[PDB]
Amino acid sequence: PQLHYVPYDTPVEDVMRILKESGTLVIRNFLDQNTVQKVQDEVDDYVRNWNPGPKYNTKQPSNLSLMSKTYRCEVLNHPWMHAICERMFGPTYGDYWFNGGSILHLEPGENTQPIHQDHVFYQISKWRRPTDPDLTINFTMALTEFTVENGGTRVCPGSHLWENGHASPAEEDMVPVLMQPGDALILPGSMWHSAGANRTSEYRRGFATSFHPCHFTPIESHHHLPREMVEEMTPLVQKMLGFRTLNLHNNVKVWKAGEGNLEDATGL
Amino acid sequence: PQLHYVPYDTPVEDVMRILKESGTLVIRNFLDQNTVQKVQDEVDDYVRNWNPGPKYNHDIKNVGSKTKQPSNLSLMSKTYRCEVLNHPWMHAICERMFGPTYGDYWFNGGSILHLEPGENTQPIHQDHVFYQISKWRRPTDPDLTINFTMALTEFTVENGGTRVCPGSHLWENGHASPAEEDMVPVLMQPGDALILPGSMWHSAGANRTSEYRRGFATSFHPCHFTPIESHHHLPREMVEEMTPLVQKMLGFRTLNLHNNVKVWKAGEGNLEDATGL
Ligand SMILES: CC1(C)C(=O)C=C[C@@]2(C)[C@H]1CC[C@@]13C[C@@]4(C)C=C5C(=O)OC[C@]51[C@@](C)(C[C@@H]23)C4=O
Ligand SMILES: O=C(O)CCC(=O)C(=O)O
Ligand SMILES: [Fe+2]
Repeated sequence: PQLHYVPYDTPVEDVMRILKESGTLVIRNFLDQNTVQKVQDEVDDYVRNWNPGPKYNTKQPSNLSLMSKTYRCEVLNHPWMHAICERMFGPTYGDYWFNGGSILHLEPGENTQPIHQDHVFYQISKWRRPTDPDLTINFTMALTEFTVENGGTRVCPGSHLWENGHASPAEEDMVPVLMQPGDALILPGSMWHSAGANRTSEYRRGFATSFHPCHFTPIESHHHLPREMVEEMTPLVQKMLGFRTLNLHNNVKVWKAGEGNLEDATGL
Repeated sequence: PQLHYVPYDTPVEDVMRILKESGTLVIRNFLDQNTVQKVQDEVDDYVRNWNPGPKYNHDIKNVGSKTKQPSNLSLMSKTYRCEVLNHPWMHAICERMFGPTYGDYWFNGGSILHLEPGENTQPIHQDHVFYQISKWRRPTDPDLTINFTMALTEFTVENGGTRVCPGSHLWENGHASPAEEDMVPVLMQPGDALILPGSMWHSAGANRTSEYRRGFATSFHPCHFTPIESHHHLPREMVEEMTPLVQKMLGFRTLNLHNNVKVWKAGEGNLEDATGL
């Protein structure tokens, strides 16, 4: 197992094989630079933080899908995300949906993040085998370059196959993920990973998406979003963000409105 | 293991011990006659116009041709959402079932359980079969869900009263279905409640009487599992009239896992702070 970097046109079956063998990979040019920049600009325009000028004469961050039209209209429809999620969660769990998504702004001077698996906050990971499907998957998209010096994510290829209770990987066995703007690192919930120290004078920036099986409760709820935004989402994204009924592998539906579909009861 | 009939004032510790040992029990006088009638009055028109059988096709064919199982009880019954979902027995048992391992719990689903005269016996099943992760679970682990089946009409053998198999919750996930001769019918007057952890093998019986047999149910499961029923379609003034507890139960508040980790959150803060709840 190694850290693989693959082009955008890599066949899906290759990507899933690499995920199975090494537990992680990078898809180069996952997004164009303009798209990842657009999410940042829309986030900045939402929070409207005051930035002083040279001399004298605001909202708190919320869901990325609420702050960024590009995130909810373009990013969450990314075909690579759904191609992988369909194959990772589909055969066992049926539908999947959005787990959580955050802006990554690694501050200069931040030290090394502890090495961890993402599925630790699922109590059922204590029951899961390494051969089972993953409990969640994360897509980390680079806005700025990911370098060794600015604290880019580090992975340990193959550590997703380790048994439960296995010791953390050694610091020297971590592999830095070197990414250009628009690249994306695929992080299944079983991959041990950590952010490095930002020993530069500039921010390391990016954002994440994550998805997990329909029968698990997402980190984030989007129920507070204005109806106008929901109605402009694709049906796929409406399902991703908790506005539609989900189908289990046994065809039983969850997140229903009574015995019917949520979207029929809300008038979507 | 045995099927026990206990009074309402049974200490919580005895109820938990019976659930651990025998996998089920009946709590008599769980609701009073006033609550039984108020629920029956609020759901009368609803169940009558409801069409029997399952509404959609799925792999669990345990809804017979003469069975009506309508849900959406919080939308259709004020007493369900303002009082029943606040029931102290449900929350006391749920906190001790899911708390130490999962943290918060919330509402899973809740159906009317109405047997028309002539309905045949339901297939014997565990309620948590529709969780893929029950295959991963071991019998000594906490349950994935728990059900409270409350009698609205009397529950008798001949009217299709629920049947359980005490001690079948401790079977391994590969164990075959209990034999029909192994099932124990339960006896309930209106307002009695049968407690059904998701691992207990149970089924409704055949309604060989001239009167329908009706119950209704609540069910709760850990905060990290997706409820079978959403409630985001309910009107806001309904939500504002709920207690904050029932508000959490029905998915209008952020949930706390077992390690200061929150799920069902609005970006950074809580969902309730984002909607002005
Ligand atoms: C298909 C059926 C008949 C079954 O064979 C086994 C489990 C489920 C899927 C029911 C229908 C709906 C549920 C969904 C719910 C959350 C609330 C309902 C209920 O109140 O009674 C049936 C349920 C149950 C107790 C069992 C569960 C439950 O877990
Ligand atoms: O109606 C009953 O008594 C039992 C119904 C049931 O077990 C079920 O629907 O899963
Ligand atoms: Fe059941």
